[PDB]
Amino acid sequence: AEGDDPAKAAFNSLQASATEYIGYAWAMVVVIVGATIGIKLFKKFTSKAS
Amino acid sequence: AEGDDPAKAAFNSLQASATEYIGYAWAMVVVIVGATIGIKLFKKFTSKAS
Amino acid sequence: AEGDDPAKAAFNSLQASATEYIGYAWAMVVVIVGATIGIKLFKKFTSKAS
Amino acid sequence: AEGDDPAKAAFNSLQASATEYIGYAWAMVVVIVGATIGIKLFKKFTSKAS
Amino acid sequence: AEGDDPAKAAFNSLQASATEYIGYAWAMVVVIVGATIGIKLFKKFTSKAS
Amino acid sequence: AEGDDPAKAAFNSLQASATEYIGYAWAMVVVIVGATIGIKLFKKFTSKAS
Amino acid sequence: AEGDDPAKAAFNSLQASATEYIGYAWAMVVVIVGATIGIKLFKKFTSKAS
Amino acid sequence: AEGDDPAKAAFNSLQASATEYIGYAWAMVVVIVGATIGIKLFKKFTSKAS
Amino acid sequence: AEGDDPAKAAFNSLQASATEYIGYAWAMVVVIVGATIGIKLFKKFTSKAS
Amino acid sequence: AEGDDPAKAAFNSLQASATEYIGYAWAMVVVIVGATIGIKLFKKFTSKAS
Amino acid sequence: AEGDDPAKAAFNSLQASATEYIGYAWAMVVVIVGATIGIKLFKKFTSKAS
Amino acid sequence: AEGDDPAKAAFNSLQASATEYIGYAWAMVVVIVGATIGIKLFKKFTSKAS
Amino acid sequence: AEGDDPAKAAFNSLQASATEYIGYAWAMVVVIVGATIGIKLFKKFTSKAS
Amino acid sequence: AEGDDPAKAAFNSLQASATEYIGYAWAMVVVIVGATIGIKLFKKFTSKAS
Amino acid sequence: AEGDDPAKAAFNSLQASATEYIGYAWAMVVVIVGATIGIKLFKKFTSKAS
Amino acid sequence: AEGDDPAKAAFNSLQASATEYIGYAWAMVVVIVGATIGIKLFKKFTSKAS
Amino acid sequence: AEGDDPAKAAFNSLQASATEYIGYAWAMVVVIVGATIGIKLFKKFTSKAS
Amino acid sequence: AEGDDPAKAAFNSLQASATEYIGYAWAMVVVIVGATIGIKLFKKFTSKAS
Amino acid sequence: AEGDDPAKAAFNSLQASATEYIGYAWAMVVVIVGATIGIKLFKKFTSKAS
Amino acid sequence: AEGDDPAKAAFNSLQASATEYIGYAWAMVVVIVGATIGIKLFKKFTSKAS
Amino acid sequence: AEGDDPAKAAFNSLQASATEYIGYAWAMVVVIVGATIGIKLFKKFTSKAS
Amino acid sequence: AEGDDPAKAAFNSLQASATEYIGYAWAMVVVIVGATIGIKLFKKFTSKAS
Amino acid sequence: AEGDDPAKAAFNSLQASATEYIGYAWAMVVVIVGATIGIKLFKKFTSKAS
Amino acid sequence: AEGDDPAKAAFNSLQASATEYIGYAWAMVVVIVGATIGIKLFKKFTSKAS
Amino acid sequence: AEGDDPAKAAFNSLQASATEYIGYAWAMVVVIVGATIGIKLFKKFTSKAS
Amino acid sequence: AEGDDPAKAAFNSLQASATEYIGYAWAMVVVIVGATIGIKLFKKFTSKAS
Amino acid sequence: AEGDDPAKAAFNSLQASATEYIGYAWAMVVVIVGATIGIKLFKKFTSKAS
Amino acid sequence: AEGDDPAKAAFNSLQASATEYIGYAWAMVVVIVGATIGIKLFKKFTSKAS
Amino acid sequence: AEGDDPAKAAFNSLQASATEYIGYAWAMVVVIVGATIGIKLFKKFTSKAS
Amino acid sequence: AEGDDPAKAAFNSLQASATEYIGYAWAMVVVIVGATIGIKLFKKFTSKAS
Amino acid sequence: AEGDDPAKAAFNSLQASATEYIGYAWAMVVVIVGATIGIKLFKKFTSKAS
Amino acid sequence: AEGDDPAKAAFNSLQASATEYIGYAWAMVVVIVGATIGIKLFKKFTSKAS
Amino acid sequence: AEGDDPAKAAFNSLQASATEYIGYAWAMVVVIVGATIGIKLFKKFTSKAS
Amino acid sequence: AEGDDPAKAAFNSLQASATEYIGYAWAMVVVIVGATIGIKLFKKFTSKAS
Amino acid sequence: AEGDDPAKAAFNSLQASATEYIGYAWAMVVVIVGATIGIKLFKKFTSKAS
Repeated sequence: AEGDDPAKAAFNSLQASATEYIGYAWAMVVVIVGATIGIKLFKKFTSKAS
Repeated sequence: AEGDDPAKAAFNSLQASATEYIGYAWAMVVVIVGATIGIKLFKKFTSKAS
Repeated sequence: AEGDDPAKAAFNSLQASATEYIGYAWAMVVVIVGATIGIKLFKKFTSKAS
Repeated sequence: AEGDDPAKAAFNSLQASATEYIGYAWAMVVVIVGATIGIKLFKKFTSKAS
Repeated sequence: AEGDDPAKAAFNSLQASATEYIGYAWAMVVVIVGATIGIKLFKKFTSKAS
Repeated sequence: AEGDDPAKAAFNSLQASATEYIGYAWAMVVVIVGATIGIKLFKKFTSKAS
Repeated sequence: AEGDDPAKAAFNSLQASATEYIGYAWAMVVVIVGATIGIKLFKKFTSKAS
Repeated sequence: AEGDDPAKAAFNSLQASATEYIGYAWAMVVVIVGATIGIKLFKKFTSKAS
Repeated sequence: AEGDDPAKAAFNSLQASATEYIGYAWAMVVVIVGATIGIKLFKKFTSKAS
Repeated sequence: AEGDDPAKAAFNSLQASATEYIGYAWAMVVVIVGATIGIKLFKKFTSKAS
Repeated sequence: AEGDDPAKAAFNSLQASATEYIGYAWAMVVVIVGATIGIKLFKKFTSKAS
Repeated sequence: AEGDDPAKAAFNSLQASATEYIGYAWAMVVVIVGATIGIKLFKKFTSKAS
Repeated sequence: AEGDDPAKAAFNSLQASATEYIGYAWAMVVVIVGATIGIKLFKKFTSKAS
Repeated sequence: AEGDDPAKAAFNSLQASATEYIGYAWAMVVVIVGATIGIKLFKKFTSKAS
Repeated sequence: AEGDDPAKAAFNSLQASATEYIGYAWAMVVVIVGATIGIKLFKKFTSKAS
Repeated sequence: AEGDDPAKAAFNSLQASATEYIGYAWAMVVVIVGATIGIKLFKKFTSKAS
Repeated sequence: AEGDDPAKAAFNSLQASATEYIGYAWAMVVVIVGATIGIKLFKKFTSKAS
Repeated sequence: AEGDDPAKAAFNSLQASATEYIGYAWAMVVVIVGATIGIKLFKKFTSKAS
Repeated sequence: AEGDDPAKAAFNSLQASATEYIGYAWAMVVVIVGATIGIKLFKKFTSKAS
Repeated sequence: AEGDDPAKAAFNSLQASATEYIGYAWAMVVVIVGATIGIKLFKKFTSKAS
Repeated sequence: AEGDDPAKAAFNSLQASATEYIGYAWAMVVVIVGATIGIKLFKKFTSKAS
Repeated sequence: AEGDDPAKAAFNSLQASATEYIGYAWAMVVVIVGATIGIKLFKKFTSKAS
Repeated sequence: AEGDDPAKAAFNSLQASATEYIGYAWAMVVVIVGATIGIKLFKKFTSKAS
Repeated sequence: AEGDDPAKAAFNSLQASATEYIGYAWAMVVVIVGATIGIKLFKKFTSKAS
Repeated sequence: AEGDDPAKAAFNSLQASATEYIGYAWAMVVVIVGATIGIKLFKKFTSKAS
Repeated sequence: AEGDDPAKAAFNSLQASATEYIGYAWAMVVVIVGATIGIKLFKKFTSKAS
Repeated sequence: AEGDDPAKAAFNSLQASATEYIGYAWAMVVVIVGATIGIKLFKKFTSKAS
Repeated sequence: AEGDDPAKAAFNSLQASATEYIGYAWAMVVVIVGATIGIKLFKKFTSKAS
Repeated sequence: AEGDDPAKAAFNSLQASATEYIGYAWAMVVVIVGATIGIKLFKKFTSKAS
Repeated sequence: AEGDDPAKAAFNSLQASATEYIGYAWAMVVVIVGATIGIKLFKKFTSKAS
Repeated sequence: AEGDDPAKAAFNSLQASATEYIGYAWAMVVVIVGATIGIKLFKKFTSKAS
Repeated sequence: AEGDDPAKAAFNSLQASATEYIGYAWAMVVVIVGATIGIKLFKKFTSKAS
Repeated sequence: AEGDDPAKAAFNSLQASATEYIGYAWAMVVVIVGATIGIKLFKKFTSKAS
Repeated sequence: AEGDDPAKAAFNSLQASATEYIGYAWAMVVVIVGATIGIKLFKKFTSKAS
Repeated sequence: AEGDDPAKAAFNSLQASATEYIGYAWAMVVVIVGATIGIKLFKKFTSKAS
């Protein structure tokens, strides 16, 4: 019974896929923010150096 | 009489299946919202840090 | 009933995430203001020393 | 859990970047003030020598 | 008759769920605004202190 | 009703934060002006003593 | 209200500083004039003794 | 609550920085005036000796 | 008919909420401007006293 | 004749059910809009207070 | 209507603050000029006595 | 014929409802803009008074 | 038609608010200039009296 | 229109203040010259009496 | 109005100071001339006695 | 055909509304600039009078 | 033959009904757009007036 | 077209305001120079009379 | 055949309607931009005149 | 085609508006500089006449 | 092009104003020197006549 | 144009003031020389009578 | 095939429209900068002429 | 056999109809996008011209 | 490509404007210095002739 | 089998269409950014030249 | 399994694209800041050389 | 028995077809996202470069 | 792959545009400083020649 | 990592530029003071030779 | 690199201008002193010849 | 280049003015000494004739 | 912490520079006074030897 | 507080310096008068011995 | 470090210039006194020979 439901196999597969793509989502936005705010901070440097 | 109706057995089986898939529905959307809003909050960080 | 709602678990998780990122937001802006105004005060020194 | 949040990795990276650029900000303004006030003091010499 | 309608039981259940999630919505946005505007006010400090 | 609005709790919290940071703003600018004008007055001494 | 204004505390502090430096200004110029005119009067002696 | 506000930590840090740079401001202008007026007084000597 | 429309009850509720938050908006900005311009006027004092 | 038609009894029953569920529909959407726009107005506060 | 505008309350508050700081501005400059010109007049004495 | 169409009765009812909610829409946005721009104009005051 | 537009009522209200705050703007800057230039003229006195 | 301009009221006020301080300027310099030249004339007496 | 101007209080104070120092100027030069011409007259005696 | 299109009636109505609100936009900004620049010009007076 | 077909009578009846409901459709959407865009244009006013 | 532009009405209004304040600027500086140089010329008298 | 297809008649009718509403779209946005940018340019005037 | 684009009509209209407001910008600043520098030159007169 | 630049019109106007005030500067200093040196020459007479 | 320049009115006023004070300068020095040389001539008498 | 795609015809049409509006964008901003910086340079003249 | 199947005649007829309506679909959407994006590009102009 | 950039046309136009206004700047300051130093040299004459 | 599936022919056709429209998407946005940022850089010129 | 997910191939492709455009972002802003601050430093030269 | 069921042959055939079309679905959406987000990232470049 | 990215072509184009406008920025500010400081040095001449 | 940050390359470039312009600043002011004080010393010669 | 910096070209140009104006400064003061002291020496002749 | 510097034209003009006023200085002092010493020599006659 | 502040390093550097230039100031004025008063004393010799 | 003011330390230092230089002033003038009058008295001897 | 300070190079240059001009000062006054006292001694001859 338990574990024999194809729906559960599909669900778990989608859970794995979601987890992966969440890793992608965080990985991507971390790269985006890293560069974006990094440059912003460099812009703040030029302000502080004024 | 009561409990001897195949329709009731089918109904109860579908109720169990529904309950399970509701667990799946909540589990999935919790994962989705968790990551989605979590990143959104991180985006709010970058706003607040500006 | 109470505490068995996946939505509450998700909410509390987001509350924890928000709190963390608020710590990040304050930590960041404190660093920014610290340096920014610190240099500004040094600029005020050069004014006062004139 | 703790330390496994990509947001923290991004935050810490931005903290390092900020610290660096703060070093740049101070380094720059020290050079600017050094020369600026140094010459000013030389101008004060010419006043005192009058 | 009145109170025996499953639709009413469902409705009331959804009303309770909505009320809860409204509490979540306000709780969340209060936290967000609290930190967001709090930092903004700190930024206003640095302006006023200039 | 009155006092049960999360918005009011947030507002009052921001009012407290603002009041605090106003104290900071005045405290800071008083220190700045104190030293700035104090030295200016000392410069006025050197003028009057000429 | 009255007396609770940081601006008043700053003002009074500057008034005290000014008063002090006025004491310095008079003290200095009295010393300067004392010697300056004292010698001048001695020069007037040498004239009268001629 | 009290003392747990990052803004207060930043404020106090800036207060320390300001105090230091005020020490610098006074130290500098004292050196400037010392030499400036000292020479002026020497010039007054040459006047009195005339 | 008139007054029996849930939409009107909702509208009036939102009108009350808006009015309240308008009170908050004015209250907040009055506090902000009060301190901001108050300090500005104190800065104008230091200018006029120069 | 008139009133003896089972179809009319069914119709009237459905009319009552519809009316009830319309009450539910308005009740629900009023709650939704109340909170939704209420928070929106609070967001407008934070804008106006900026 | 008239007198119920927070802007008027803020304005009047700023008018009071301005008036006070004007008193400070005059008070300060009167002290400055008093001593400054007073010494100048004493310098004029030493001229007239020459 | 004309006026006996239930669709017309429904249409006219919806036209009345729309007209009402249009009154609500204008009433709301007038309140929003009133406060929003009113404060903005007060902000313009503080600019003009600078 | 004419005069029945909520937008006109809002506009006229904003026109009244603007006019008021213009009165505030002029009132404030007149006070500022009055004292500022008044003291300046007193400074011109001390120049003319030199 | 004419006479309703706050700028004119401010201007006229400054004109009155200027006129007053001009009276002060002349009054002061008349006193200064009176004594200064009066003594000078007495010095001319001692020359003529030689 | 009249008599409430700090500038007038300062002016009158300077007038008193000037008057005093004029007394000093005359007192001093009277002493100087007294002795100077007195001796000169004694020198005229020695001439007349020759 | 031509003129019988409800869309044209709606369009023309919106054109009239736009024209009106354009009148409002110009009327408002003229008032704003009038006062803003008027005061600015008064500030230019105080500069020219310095 | 022609015109004796009940289907044609039904068709023409449906054509009349459609035409009517098209009038309703345009009438409704004109009202909706009128208010919707009218307010939008008022929002554009507040933008242009900024 | 020509003359119907609110911008032109605003411009012309500002031109009138400027012209007025130019009259103020000249009027003020004429008064200032009149007294200032007038006294200077009186000082030149005392020089020429020496 | 060609031209006898009701679909073509409908298509061409929609093409005419689209063309008309495109005229409306351009007409509207031209009016919007005209006023919007026109005022913006007037704002640029006030900048250039500063 | 060419000349039938509403965008071109809008563009040309904005070009005309810009040209006009440029005339205003130059006209205004010429008036400002005229008076400003004119008075400055008069101040240079008083310097040259010293 | 050439001659159409408002800046040139302003420049030429300032050139005329300067030329005039130069005439004033020479006229004034000629009067000053005339009397000053004229009296000096009269003083030289009294020397030569001794 | 000619005669409408406040600078000319100021200039002419200063020319009148100068002329007056020149009259004073000559009047004074004539009195001084009159007595001074008159006594000198009397001293020459006593020489010639020796 | 190639060139028979309506999408390409639409694309090329949009490319032409974009190119035109780019010409407008540059044309406009050139006019804006021309006048803006031109006046700025005239302001630099008045600085250099000071 | 081949070509004698009514189904083929129907199919080919539907293929022709589809092809025609595809031409309509592309023609329509090209017109829609043309105007839609064309205006969008004009909006981009106003952005670039800002 | 080269020479087809509106930015270059604008740049060259500004270069021409700058060159012109530089001519104005030199022309003006030459006139100012000419008269200023010319009179100064005349003052040096009166010194040398003493 | 492989290659005989109409779905594959359709897929490949859509892949070609997508690739083309991607070329359009990049081509368009490159043109947009080119002009947009190009002008922005020209605006940066005017900043750097200030 | 791992590496066979088209989503991963797409993700990695986007990561490469992002990295490239980050290189562009830094490259661009480095060029901008280089020139911007470089000129600023040259402006600081002209200040220090004053 | 097993494998002799036409339904299984049909099922397996549909499984193969599905797998293929899944490959198409992923292939297509990867291309779509690739270009879509790729351009988005380029847009992020232009933001970061601002 | 490398060099086939439209984004790179756009980037390189913007790099060329930036480089050009940097040349403009330096060219302009060199002209400005040249004249500005050149005149300043001429002013220093008049000081040294005093 | 270290040395791979474009910000560091930009910083170091600005440090080199600053150092150069500091050399310019000192070089310039040395030339200015050299001549200025050199002439002053020559003026002191003429005093000592008197 | 070296020699390609517009700042260096500007610097060298200013160095040439300074050198020239230094030549002017010395040339002028030599002429001034020549005549001034030359006449002084002639005055010394008349003393020695007495 | 050489001879195109307005500063040179101004310098040469001042050189001519200086030369002229030197002629005046010598002319004047020659007249003064002529008469002064001439009379002195006549006084020497009366001594020699005694 | 202590000693790690770039501001302190800059301050100490400026203190060293000031001390050096004070040495220069005293060294210079000692040389000036040495020669100046030395010659004065030689002039006193010639007086005493008379 | 008292004694912690750098201004007092500077003042006291200047008081010490003044006292020293007063000692120098008296020491010098005593030497000067000693020799000067001593020789004068010797000259009186030669008179008395005649 | 030591010897690399442009200020030292300037100082030493001024020291050399001062030394030279001191040589000039002594050389000149020696010539003046030589002739002046030489003639005085010749006058003493004529006294002794009487």
